[PDB]
Formats: sequence, C-alpha cells, structure tokens
Amino acid sequence: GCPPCPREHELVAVPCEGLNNCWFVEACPPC
Repeated sequence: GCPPCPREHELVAVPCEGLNNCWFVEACPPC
C-alpha cells in the first residue's frame, strides 16, 4: 500500500493520475 502522506514522487517511468499507474500515491494523496 501507500506510506504516510507523501510530498512528491517522481513517476517518470509510469505517470500518476491513471488506472493502475500510481504505485503508492493514490490512496495517500501528497500533503
């Protein structure tokens, strides 16, 4: 799952805001 509230994760290989893209920033939105 996702760790405590993140800040910025470099999703360079696979961009976030997608379907089965975000590794661990989806359920845990950056503060």
